[PDB]
Amino acid sequence: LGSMSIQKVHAREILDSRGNPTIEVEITTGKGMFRSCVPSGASTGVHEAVELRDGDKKRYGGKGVLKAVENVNTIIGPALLGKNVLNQAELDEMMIKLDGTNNKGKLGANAILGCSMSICRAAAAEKGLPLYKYLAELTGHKEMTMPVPCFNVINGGAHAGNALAMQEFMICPTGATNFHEALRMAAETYQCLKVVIKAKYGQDATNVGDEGGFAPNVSGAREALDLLVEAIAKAGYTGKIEIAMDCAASEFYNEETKKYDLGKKIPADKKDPSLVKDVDGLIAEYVDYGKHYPIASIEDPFAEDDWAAWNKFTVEHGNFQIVGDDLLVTNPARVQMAMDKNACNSVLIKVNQIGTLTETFKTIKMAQEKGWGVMASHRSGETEDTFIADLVVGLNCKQIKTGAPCRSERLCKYNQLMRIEEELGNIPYAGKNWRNSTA
Amino acid sequence: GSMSIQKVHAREILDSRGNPTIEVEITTGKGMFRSCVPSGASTGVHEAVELRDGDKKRYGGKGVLKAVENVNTIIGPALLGKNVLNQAELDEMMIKLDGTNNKGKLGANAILGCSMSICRAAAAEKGLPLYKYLAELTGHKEMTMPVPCFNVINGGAHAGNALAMQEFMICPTGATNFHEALRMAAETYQCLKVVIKAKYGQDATNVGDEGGFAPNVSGAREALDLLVEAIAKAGYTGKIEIAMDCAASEFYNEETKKYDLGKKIPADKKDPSLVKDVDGLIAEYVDYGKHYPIASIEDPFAEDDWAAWNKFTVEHGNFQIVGDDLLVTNPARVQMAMDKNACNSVLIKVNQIGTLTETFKTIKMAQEKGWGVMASHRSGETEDTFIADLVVGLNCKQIKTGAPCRSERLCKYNQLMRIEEELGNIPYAGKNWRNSTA
Ligand SMILES: O=C(O)[C@@H](CO)OP(=O)(O)O
Ligand SMILES: O=C(O)[C@@H](CO)OP(=O)(O)O
Ligand SMILES: [Mg+2]
Ligand SMILES: [Mg+2]
Repeated sequence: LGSMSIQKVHAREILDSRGNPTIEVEITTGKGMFRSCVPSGASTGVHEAVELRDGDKKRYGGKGVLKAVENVNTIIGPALLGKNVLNQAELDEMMIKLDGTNNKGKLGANAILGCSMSICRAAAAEKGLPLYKYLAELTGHKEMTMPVPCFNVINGGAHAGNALAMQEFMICPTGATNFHEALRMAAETYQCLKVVIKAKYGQDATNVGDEGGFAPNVSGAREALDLLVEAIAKAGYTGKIEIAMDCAASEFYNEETKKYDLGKKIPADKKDPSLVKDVDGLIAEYVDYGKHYPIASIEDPFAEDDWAAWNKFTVEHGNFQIVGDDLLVTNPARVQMAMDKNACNSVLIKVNQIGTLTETFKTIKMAQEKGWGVMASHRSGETEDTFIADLVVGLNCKQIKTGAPCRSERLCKYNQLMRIEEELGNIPYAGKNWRNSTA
Repeated sequence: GSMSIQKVHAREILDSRGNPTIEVEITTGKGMFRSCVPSGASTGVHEAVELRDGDKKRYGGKGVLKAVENVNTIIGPALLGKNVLNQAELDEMMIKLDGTNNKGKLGANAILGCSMSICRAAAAEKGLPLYKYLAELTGHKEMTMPVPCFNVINGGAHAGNALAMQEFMICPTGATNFHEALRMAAETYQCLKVVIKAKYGQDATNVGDEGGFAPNVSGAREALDLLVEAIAKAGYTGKIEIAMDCAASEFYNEETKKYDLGKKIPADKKDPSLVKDVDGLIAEYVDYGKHYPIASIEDPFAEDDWAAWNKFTVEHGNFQIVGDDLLVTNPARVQMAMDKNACNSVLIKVNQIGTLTETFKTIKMAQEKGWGVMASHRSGETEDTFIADLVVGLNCKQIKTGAPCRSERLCKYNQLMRIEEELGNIPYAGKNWRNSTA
């Protein structure tokens, strides 16, 4: 019983970037108090660990987290008092067993994750290390790299009234030489995009979505991609910025007919029937985009359980980074399935989707051992917490998507990444290297 | 000793709009204290000016590498070894080091970052939370949780709609504590979002710089109707009031002395009565007030239309009339308003003056006159929560720091909740906005 021992655990309800309640957890040791805030997704894969919400329709539209907070204060916290914060896997497993359900739906994945993260922060202080460095040592990473940031810039799918099927288009400065330059390139390109959008779609078209990007009324993906090429060109960075696409294809998939409708939002009398695609037709569409635009990466190109489609795309078009999101939900068992089936070559990491840091590390290890890409990710409902910045560096993931360069729940991560780079001095930048290893 | 400045270091970060700003770290025996500075003006006639690089090829000329260099190589060395507890002495030292009235040599941004981090280091030296240290420093024996006022609808230069005014805010003056105030506003905002989607479409729920919506309304009445509807849907009629920021300088014609409430309306669709003289404008404001629960009006007239401000304040002595552009957090402008009886409330934007010491003085002047005092965000904010501790410790009783949306806004509201939780019994301002010396 010493400085490393938990003396106090306390949670409270705060508001996330969308203005909905979420939880923050504070853990106190001899090194001080350590705070973590938990994010939350606007739309969530059917397989995620589950956040506990109050369901009281008279309070915050039923989205309160008083129950999760009490769970921390009167259940998890009491069980953590006196324990050693250095024992990350032991404490995470203890909370998993308290809950007793595979989806963490009893105590709430949000309650558990908040404790998991603050335990980790307290431990880094105990070792006298910055968080990213503690994360590296905890996970056996002898090398660290600044990740390529991918910035949401144009929205579609369920997030916009435009005709655009895909959920988002991102810009990724793979050609930058360091992180502060990468951020500057994206910020400049984002401002050029804002100008182009204002001129073409009007002032109000530059108001922003949840993640800081724009939702102009484009006719489809080609018009959206043209806008990105135009902005990158105005910024002067052609050939140094690439494009990532998140299709979120489950959103426009018809399980019964096996069809993907790229015109779901288009009025019948204006709807090209060619927009309703079978897998081969959807594949050809993606390949066409790839031929005409610098698209490096495609996330959720097919529905969350269309394994055959994922496999075909992966072995027949492996030149793309192919990212499982809704497919994998940061869940090691899903990752194992995807590896056996050879269904993708990259995984998105959303910590709150699995609910503990220990399980997150395992997901990342599996991916890195296979040489898959690993992209740390924000949620639509973010907070002023910067944890994932340290996580992406410490675990050497090499990619992060955490928002447009707009809205501070996004900038706070990018600012932290710049600090980490400044502090390290001679840390390399990932550039066009996305595939991971366990080194 | 642990009070002595051992290290001063600044770097360039991005603000909530994606533009560069500065953050400053000061290290003492108590640890490292970081402050982020919100973005402000680099030009203008009365306010302190931030320093920008003006390199067109970098961040569109908006870099702050020069301000950063000023902190690291000029202000920092002048601070080394100094006692953080001496706020006024250090602020005055920096003011003299810059040597210009508007801090334009070193930059108000460079100076303020230092001022704030000195203050945080001092609070730690005294073993106090920031808000409490601030109260002690400024002689406030009583603290109050402020009424938060939240941006909800945008007009003027911030929207393509016909709405003349820059923004409407909602203010939960009928809440009983701060946690409840925030919830009321969050619920109302979500209700408004639903209403706007139904009436104007999904894309009309995308948000502006401060988290509010820009629905294509025809004018003030349509906007006010949406707010009253949202408030009723949330179930808080009579407990939420409306603040109107006209930013009237935006639609003032200096040659004709007219205020055009239809600047954005095409000539052939335009009601001719929309172009008003001062009396006509006053009449319009009075009419909104008769039909809607409007509790305050910010910049109702142009930034130098003293006669109009005085006329309005005299004819409505009891009603909150807030100076923003009129005053720019500037003690000399505040004094002029007091001499002319031009208004009865002041916005406080710390970066518009540049040091905490001068900020304390502007607030003190207003409190001695029984004026309203409203701590305010900037359009380009950061993840820094300083103004939350500031508004509580200085007993200002009002704060406007965004819609309940975008974390550069929520981080302040979240911090305000923490302060209330920590204090326990602290009163909520409610309908009491006029400050006092108590
Ligand atoms: O959908 C996504 O990929 C991400 C944000 O880019 O998260 P979310 O689930 O919360 O929307
Ligand atoms: O326009 C304004 O009146 C205010 C509102 O926050 O500030 P700024 O200059 O930051 O825009
Ligand atoms: Mg996705
Ligand atoms: Mg204003």
